[PDB]
Amino acid sequence: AEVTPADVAGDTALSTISDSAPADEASAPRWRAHVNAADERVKEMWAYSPSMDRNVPLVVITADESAGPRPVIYLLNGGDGGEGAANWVMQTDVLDFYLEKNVNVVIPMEGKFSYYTDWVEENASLGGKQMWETFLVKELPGPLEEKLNTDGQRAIAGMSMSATTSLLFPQHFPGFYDAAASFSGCAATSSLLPWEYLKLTLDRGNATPEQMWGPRGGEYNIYNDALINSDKLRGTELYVSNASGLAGEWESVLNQQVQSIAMAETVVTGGIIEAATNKCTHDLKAKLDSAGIPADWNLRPTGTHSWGWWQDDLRGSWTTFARAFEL
Ligand SMILES: OC[C@H]1O[C@H](O[C@H]2O[C@H](CO)[C@@H](O)[C@H](O)[C@H]2O)[C@H](O)[C@@H](O)[C@@H]1O
Ligand SMILES: *[C@@H](O)[C@H](CCCCC)[C@H](O)CCCCC
Ligand SMILES: [Cl-]
Ligand SMILES: [Cl-]
Ligand SMILES: [Cl-]
Ligand SMILES: [Cl-]
Repeated sequence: AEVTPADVAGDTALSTISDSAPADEASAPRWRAHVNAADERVKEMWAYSPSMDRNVPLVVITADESAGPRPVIYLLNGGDGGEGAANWVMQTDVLDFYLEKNVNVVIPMEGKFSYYTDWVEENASLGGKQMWETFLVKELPGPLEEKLNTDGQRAIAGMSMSATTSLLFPQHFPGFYDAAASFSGCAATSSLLPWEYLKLTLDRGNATPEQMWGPRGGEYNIYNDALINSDKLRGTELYVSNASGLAGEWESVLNQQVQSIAMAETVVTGGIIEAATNKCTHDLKAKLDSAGIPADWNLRPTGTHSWGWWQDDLRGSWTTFARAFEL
């Protein structure tokens, strides 16, 4: 990319990267065993965020030295944030897949129910002050890309809640990202229905969308509406997809009365989630097509599980990334 970390960081106090977890860590994260069993190129790093006063864990797939400096992909988890079991590391072969591609991949393992944005208000249930856009865009790239010896190219990818984030970041900082991948989300956030979809994610973290982006339709909410500001994506290589499934983000790939009742619910909820995302994606495509902004589209049918589609999204988005990075 032509825009450097220092170009977007400006005044911002930068992150400090450590190769070891804080000594005050009480218990080992669930994902640590997965890192420890993967190739030596998969590393656990920790980035201190000055704005949040938080140590953020990162699962990093490092490139080999056979071709020198390589690009970096910032891959975001959904609502889980990497703080539970419903994430890239624990539900997909993300580590093995990218190891073979020879590319740097950085997966933050904190940020549950945050939309990876800068929140207007604090929320103790989510760690207090949330400044994930400042962290991911301004605090982290400079020191981390230096440590990884990247070639100066970068991409942002997100799924579900962070499939809004991966469209907002390149719009907020045009030219910073070479590519952006949005894996099954809703670009719109200020319209009636899209605002209510923010509540599905935020209710799980004891939060409201007003704490995050202020009043619906307000200045900051519109700034964070990726459908309204879709034209600002021009210049970025894009990959937009669908992870339509019955068993969603919560599900990994007793009596027959309760086994059939619970199964009836996933078909219904997965169906409402699929329908909601399908329209959001259709509106974005119509808006980008009308503006002459090209994207790689992976609109898929209803699958058995959403995580099966999300693992397939790592493959699908590789065509966008290989093209944007000239690999
Ligand atoms: O779709 C908009 C509404 O989404 C949430 O509520 C729905 O989902 C809950 C959990 O499955 C149900 O209990 C509830 O009946 C649904 O309406 C959100 O909590 C609402 O505020 C939104 O209007
Ligand atoms: C992620 O696809 C999804 C929210 C997408 C926005 C369109 C509805 C999430 O799984 C659904 C809510 C489950 C609780 C986190
Ligand atoms: Cl250290
Ligand atoms: Cl901490
Ligand atoms: Cl494969
Ligand atoms: Cl609070």
